Amino acid sequence: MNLESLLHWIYVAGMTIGALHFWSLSRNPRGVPQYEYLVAMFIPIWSGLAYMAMAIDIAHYARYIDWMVTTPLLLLSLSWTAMQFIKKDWTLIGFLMSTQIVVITSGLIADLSERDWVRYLWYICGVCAFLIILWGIWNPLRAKTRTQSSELANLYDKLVTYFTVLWIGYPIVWIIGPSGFGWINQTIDTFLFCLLPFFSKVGFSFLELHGLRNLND
Amino acid sequence: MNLESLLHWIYVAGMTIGALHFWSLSRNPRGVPQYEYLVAMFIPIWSGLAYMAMAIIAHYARYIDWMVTTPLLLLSLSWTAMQFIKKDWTLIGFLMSTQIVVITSGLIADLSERDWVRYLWYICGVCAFLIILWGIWNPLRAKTRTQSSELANLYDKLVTYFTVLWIGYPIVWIIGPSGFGWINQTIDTFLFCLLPFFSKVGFSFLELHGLRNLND
Ligand SMILES: *C/C=C(C)/C=C/C=C(C)/C=C/C1=C(C)CCCC1(C)C
Ligand SMILES: *C/C=C(C)/C=C/C=C(C)/C=C/C1=C(C)CCCC1(C)C
Repeated sequence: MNLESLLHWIYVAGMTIGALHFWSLSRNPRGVPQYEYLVAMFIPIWSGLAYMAMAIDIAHYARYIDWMVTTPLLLLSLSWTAMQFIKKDWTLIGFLMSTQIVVITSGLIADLSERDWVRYLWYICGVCAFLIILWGIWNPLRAKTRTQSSELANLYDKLVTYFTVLWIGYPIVWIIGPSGFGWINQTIDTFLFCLLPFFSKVGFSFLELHGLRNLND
Repeated sequence: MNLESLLHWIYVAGMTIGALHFWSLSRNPRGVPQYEYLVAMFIPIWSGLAYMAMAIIAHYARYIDWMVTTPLLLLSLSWTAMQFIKKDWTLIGFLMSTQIVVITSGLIADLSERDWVRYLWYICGVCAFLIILWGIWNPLRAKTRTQSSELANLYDKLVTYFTVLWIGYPIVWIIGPSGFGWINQTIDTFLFCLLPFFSKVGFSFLELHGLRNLND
């Protein structure tokens, strides 16, 4: 077992404990609907299985297949929270989910590219889609909370802030590592791509679910 | 000049004449707002330039064309569906983004070494495309039911035409060198010249003349 494998196995253990936690919470719901629990549970399982694949073995192909599914589901969870006590705006949800899939596919195309100028344009394409996500979660998604209580609005702000900080991390780590400028080697890059998603997948959903449970009482 | 190059140049001239026509119509608009003309003009210009580049993976620029023109085509279709009502921009964005997923999936599929990987990405693109088809036939179609039956009937003809052509793309892809290889690159190129002509000039021609005739 090499270092990358070990980091991946640790991440797999992390996902496993978070999903069990979310499962445990789902059994004593405290006013939180089951669909929120189930998505919160599915995210780390999907990511867990993708990382397990890498642990058993372009580099880290499975990382993209993880993101293909987990990142729109994370936006779904964020969107459910913003609209917790109102009608769910499904086309807004759909907008955010699909735009986020463009970010990931752009990243993958970028990483599959042999010419540097092409690689970076696809990266920029990914960043642009990501900027639309950030505009989306800070403006129209955020305005949905204004018709609801300030407890919910405050919870959202905390969640969207935590969400934003972590998500900005991905394009940065991508571009400083072997896929981009090569300022860091693959093993350190893998390490950051374990630490960052643990907080995005377990950390975020943990704050989401506990926030919603305390808000209900 | 070889055969594909000639086909791409004929396509360029096709795009050029379509773009001039729509520009000409915009000067006597008949109640059709300028933004609909401008998108109708932009589509074949973008496509023409991508094909011009090709005339001067195989056919990369074909995807870069699609990256832009297919969501713009969905923008036009949407504007038509909501011609005499408030624009549902989140519905528009959903269709536009989902359509970009179709194209990026298509490209990733075409970039894939392993066959099983190629085909899964193809399937993913087909799934996103199925969601587009559901979108244009259901929530987008429902927008027309609040408006006049003349508009509703026009949309019905337009969405049918739109749907028929768009189904051709995943077919032409899979039967050519990117898929099963039932047809060579030259014939594949020929189809990828015919189909877009009808999707870009044909559809916008029917959209614009349909809306103008509806207003009188
Ligand atoms: C659990 C995993 C998460 C939340 C991953 C998020 C990943 C991103 C926000 C990736 C963004 C990228 C760009 C904005 C530019 C292209 C490169 C990507 C895919 C790393
Ligand atoms: C002017 C060009 C147009 C309207 C192109 C449309 C292209 C498609 C609808 C392509 C669809 C595909 C799939 C559904 C599966 C993946 C392969 C593609 C990209 C050919």
